[PDB]
Order: sequence, then C-alpha cells, then structure tokens
Amino acid sequence: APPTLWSRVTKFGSGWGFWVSPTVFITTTHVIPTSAKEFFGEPLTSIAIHRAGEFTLFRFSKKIRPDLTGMILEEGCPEGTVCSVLIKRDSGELLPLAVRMGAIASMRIQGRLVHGQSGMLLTGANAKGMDLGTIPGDCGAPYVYKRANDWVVCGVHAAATKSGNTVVCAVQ
Amino acid sequence: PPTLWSRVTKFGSGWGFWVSPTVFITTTHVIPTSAKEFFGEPLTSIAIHRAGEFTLFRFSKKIRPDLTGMILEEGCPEGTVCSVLIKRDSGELLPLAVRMGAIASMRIQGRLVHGQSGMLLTGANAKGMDLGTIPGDCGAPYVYKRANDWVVCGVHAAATKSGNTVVCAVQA
Ligand SMILES: O=C(CCc1ccccc1)Nc1ccc(O)cc1
Repeated sequence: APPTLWSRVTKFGSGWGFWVSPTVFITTTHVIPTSAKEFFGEPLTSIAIHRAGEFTLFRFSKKIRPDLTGMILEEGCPEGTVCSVLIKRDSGELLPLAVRMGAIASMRIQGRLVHGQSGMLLTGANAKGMDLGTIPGDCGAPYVYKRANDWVVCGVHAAATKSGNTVVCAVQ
Repeated sequence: PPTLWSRVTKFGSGWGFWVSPTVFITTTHVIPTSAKEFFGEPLTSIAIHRAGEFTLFRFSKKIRPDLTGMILEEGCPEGTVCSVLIKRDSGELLPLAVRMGAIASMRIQGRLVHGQSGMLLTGANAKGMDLGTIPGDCGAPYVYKRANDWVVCGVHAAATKSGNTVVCAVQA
C-alpha cells in the first residue's frame, strides 16, 4: 500500500485512527478514551464530532496534518470489493490484511451488538490469532481499496468473530 | 511473544524460513552461487540437502535458540487452504490464502517447475494492491493450522504472469 496511506494511520486510545485530510480524522467509537477533553492540542469546543454507532468523525478548525491532501471517504464499498485493512503491529511491521467485502449486517460478537459492513479475510482458512487475523488492538484501522488510479477509504475496523474469519467495518 | 513471522528471513535473491534452531529451508534458485559462510557459520560445517527447487540447510550449532522445532511435511492434502508468508523490503507482511492442488510439472513463464500446485484466493488480478506475488518473494513458506499445530509444507518457487497459479516446492 502507498507510504502516503500508512502516514495517515495514527496510534489512538486503545486502537487507531485515520487522517482523511488536514482537518478530518476518523476512528472506531469504542477506542476513544471516554474522559478525553483535548485532541492534537485543541479543546473539545473547537472540534466538530459526528458519531454513528461505532464510526466517529472529528473535523478541526485548523490543519493538524498540512503534510496531507484530502482523499475520498465513502459509506462502505460495493459487495465483493477486495480491501486492505492497514494494520500496524509490533516493530514497524505493516500488515495490509486482504478482505472480501459483503453486505451491511447486525450481529452479536462476544456479547456486544455490532452494526457495519461484513467481510471475510483472504489470509488463510483459520484467521484466529495475530499471524493471519485481527486483535482487539487493531480497532480503528482503515479499510481501503484502489479503483481508477486513486485510493478510497470506506470504513474503520469495529470487530471480528470468535473464529476471526469474519470482520465488521463501521461505515459513515 | 512468539511469532511465525520472526522465522521468515531475507536470503540471497529472496527469503527463507527457520523450521528449528538448526534447520533453515529456502528456494534453490535464490541461494548465492559464490559463498564461504551463511549465518556466520562456514559452509564447512553446513549439511545441504537439495531436491529440485527445495533446499534444506542443517547447521552444526543453534543459530536461532529463541525458536522451537516445527512440523515440516512433504506438501499437504489436496484442497488444503495454506497461507504464503510474504515479507517485502517495504516492511509489509502479506499472508495470502492459496488452495493447494496436485503435485505437477508446470509450464510457468517459459520454464518447467516441479512442486505442489496452488491457486491464489485474492482474485484473478491484484491491479496495484497487495494481492499477489512478485519474483522477489521466492523462498517464502507455505503454512496451515492443523489442530493445535502450525505445519510448514514448502517454499514459494514460481508464479504465472497473471499470478493465478503458484508452485510450492516440497521436501523429497
Ligand atoms: O472468496 C474468496 C476466497 C475465500 C476463501 C478463503 C479462505 C478459505 C476458503 C475460501 N476469493 C475470491 C476473491 C475474489 C473473487 O472475485 C471471488 C472469490
């Protein structure tokens, strides 16, 4: 995946978030620290926060990441698109996990109710574990795919099944 | 915290895999043709067992005492979904699901290669995404989980232009 998309993946609370532009940061709702009153040197009062279940978007009053260009964020992707989940793991290892996207679903994962775009990992037959699949620490990692020359981002990692074979992408 | 990924090591024109502290396996054509020592050990003290495009090195001291011994078998049953553990010079880890078929002699881009046939499950073309293999990937290992155990069953030897068909070189 291009160096420019890996530069947008930022360690955040108990998981990750993604810079769409200089002023727009998206994450997974449950990774946000519940007491936090300041983000990147800016108070709560100076930040626009749109929340839809497990998807949260922050828009700031000034350019946090002026090194960045605005890119396309969409409400999920067509059924059968293959995406990469841009996962950072221990020691500057970068894990772009291949996933085949399916339909909008509502599910129960280990007691919690989750809603988003379901997908199946293309890494192996049994994704359970950290070598071939996801860990709770990967929440907020972005779902991206290439189309006609450009790259699109279409959600953030919300959950994975007991077996690890199914993941859920929270969408706008 | 143990990891399979720690066993994948840069070697000659590609990669190799540590099966145990004393046992390293790779693709025969990536091995350097001019050499006196490999991992600090003089070739003097290295057993080399070649079977076509599969080579095994057994060292006379523990090069990786941090590792336990793993199960190595001569290929896997037909229809087993394996994972090819590709490391890139970018710092990327790319585990791709492959459906293994029959032992075969294959025309792959001009040349004849003997090993276990497989088909990538990412989709007929990777068009710019991390969904297929490149020449530099040769020597990467084929693994799958079976009960409580990882099995390694050979090394990445070749792939077709379209990238659909792959050959896993096996012990024999
Ligand atoms: O669905 C899969 C592979 C699914 C699979 C994964 C693990 C074990 C068994 C099966 N590929 C696909 C990609 C692109 C397409 O267009 C169609 C299919």
